[PDB]
Amino acid sequence: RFILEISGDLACFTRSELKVERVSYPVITPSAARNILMAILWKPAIRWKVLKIEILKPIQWTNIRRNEVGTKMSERSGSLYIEDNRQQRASMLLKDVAYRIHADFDMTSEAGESDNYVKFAEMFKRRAKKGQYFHQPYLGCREFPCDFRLLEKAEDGLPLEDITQDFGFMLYDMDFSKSDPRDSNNAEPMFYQCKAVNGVITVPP
RNA sequence: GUUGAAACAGGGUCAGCUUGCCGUAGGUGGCAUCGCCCUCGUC
Repeated sequence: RFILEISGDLACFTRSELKVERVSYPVITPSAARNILMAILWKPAIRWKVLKIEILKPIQWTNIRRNEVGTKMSERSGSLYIEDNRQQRASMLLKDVAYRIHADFDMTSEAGESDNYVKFAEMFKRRAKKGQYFHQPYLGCREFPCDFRLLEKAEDGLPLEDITQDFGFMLYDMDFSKSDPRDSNNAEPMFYQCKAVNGVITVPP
């Protein structure tokens, strides 16, 4: 288990419902929490698994309308001209977040030869303490960086001390099981937070 | 290296135009510097 300690000035774990008008999930999504732990280290042998988020700064919001673009980019049309494809996505962002994601991982079917769980474990451990990553972890949106740390047990004060808000059914981790290589056909599994007692435990599927 | 990506607040718009702080009003009226005091005493 790794008690990595994602933190950042802003964060947007955009609720699936309020995607066009981004309203962040009140805490780190276990998908966004996990994909962060793939940004620091991943390989198609490691399969990350968030075991317990722990909120470390209170759920505080700042709305940010960004002139986002409306349409994907495409081989077909060789430019956007944003002023033609403009959209103004509001973003109820999570200001001053922090999350100590108690996450571990497993070995996939394609673990390869060097399937050593300890190898990837210490690889990620060195990456996180050193600060290395494949990708500066995205707090839900890459516009938001995860000023992370690989805590050992506990090195920050979690604010939802007494029993606190149950954020309801949050996106857990989009189901890339039916997908071929590179996540084509997925689905969304979702979870009762369970509550936020003081740091939400997640459910392994 | 399979997992939210890409994304503007843009582009720009004199707060201007202009309008007496004025007209006008005694500082007056009035009040003793007074009352008084050997330059002496003397060589």
